[PDB]
Amino acid sequence: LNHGYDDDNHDYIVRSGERWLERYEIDSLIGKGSFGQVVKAYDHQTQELVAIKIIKNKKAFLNQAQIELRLLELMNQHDTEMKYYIVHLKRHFMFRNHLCLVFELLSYNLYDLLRNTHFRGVSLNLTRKLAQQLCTALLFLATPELSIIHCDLKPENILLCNPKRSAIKIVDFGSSCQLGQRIYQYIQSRFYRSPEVLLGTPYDLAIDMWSLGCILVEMHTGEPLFSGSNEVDQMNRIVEVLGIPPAAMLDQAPKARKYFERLPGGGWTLRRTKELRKDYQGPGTRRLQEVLGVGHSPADYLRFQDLVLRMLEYEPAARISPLGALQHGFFRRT
Ligand SMILES: COc1cc(N2CCN(C)CC2)ccc1Nc1nccc(-c2cn(C)c3cnccc23)n1
Ligand SMILES: [Mn+2]
Ligand SMILES: [Mn+2]
Ligand SMILES: [Mn+2]
Repeated sequence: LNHGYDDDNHDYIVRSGERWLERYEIDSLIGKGSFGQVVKAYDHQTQELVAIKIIKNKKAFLNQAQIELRLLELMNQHDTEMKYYIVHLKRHFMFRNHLCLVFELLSYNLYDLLRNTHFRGVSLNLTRKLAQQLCTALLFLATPELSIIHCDLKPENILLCNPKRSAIKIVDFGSSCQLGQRIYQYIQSRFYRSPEVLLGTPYDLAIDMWSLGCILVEMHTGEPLFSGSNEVDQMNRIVEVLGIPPAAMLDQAPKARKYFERLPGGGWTLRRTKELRKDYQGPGTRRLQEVLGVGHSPADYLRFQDLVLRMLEYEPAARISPLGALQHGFFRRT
């Protein structure tokens, strides 16, 4: 607790109506997370609402947000069209021992959109609109000069610009890194965590595409595709849909043995611990066709499933690229 401004988690104690810097009036809490808090604030100088991300008062979180700041400014440097899929940082300042990042205020997040459907999912047409924008934001991050791995793609970090419009932007580069410059082994939110991160292998921009494949299914069905309770359970649920990962991946995977075991002359198989639910039927027995259930032709559903399976390829080299996804027949008349 610093002068009484911080709670026990080193989060700033948000008080509605408080005035900061004789400029910002705090209205309400938007969200909490590992990083800290996001608040809705009124900028009295410009007479506009903003969102303010208040980083936790910890050396570690302060240090990690230096990176997030640098990456946000990098993504704003040039006059590109693609950069407008990113919520852009208006400014940053220090306030009572907290680094504060000011963003344009958006309306709500993709989890809110799903809850408004009673978690039944959105139409295939809206899933398509959202997916093509998300693929484009990934194409942008893959630009060589950026080479940014978002590392925390998930519904909470995908915001709708306007309540009656399907435009989206992405937020939360607080765990992002650039290619090769990976600096954490336990990354991504668990439901959206890729096999290579689960397996401890070197990861690259493809981990975001894995997340995106998970998200598109959730958008359509209303529910997370792989809602694991821990990493072993996360692997188990992935394997139940997509089968055993390829031997070339498991052979070079430091944590292969956390989930899998070797059969003499039988390759790799899932370790059968008590973490496995009793009704578990085997690898690939929860077909994606049945998860999806029974612009909306049955051919459109088959194209959607095809795109999702290319996003959920185990081998990152084999997983569809942002450009490949954009050229996929799910989106394109040709
Ligand atoms: C009223 O505005 C919002 C309301 C909500 N909520 C979410 C809960 N439901 C129940 C209500 C609606 C969610 C987002 C917004 N707006 C908004 N606009 C800009 C940035 C951010 C932002 C969110 N996150 C996780 C971030 C992480 N890093 C940086 C920036 C952000 N959020
Ligand atoms: Mn700056
Ligand atoms: Mn995050
Ligand atoms: Mn459903």
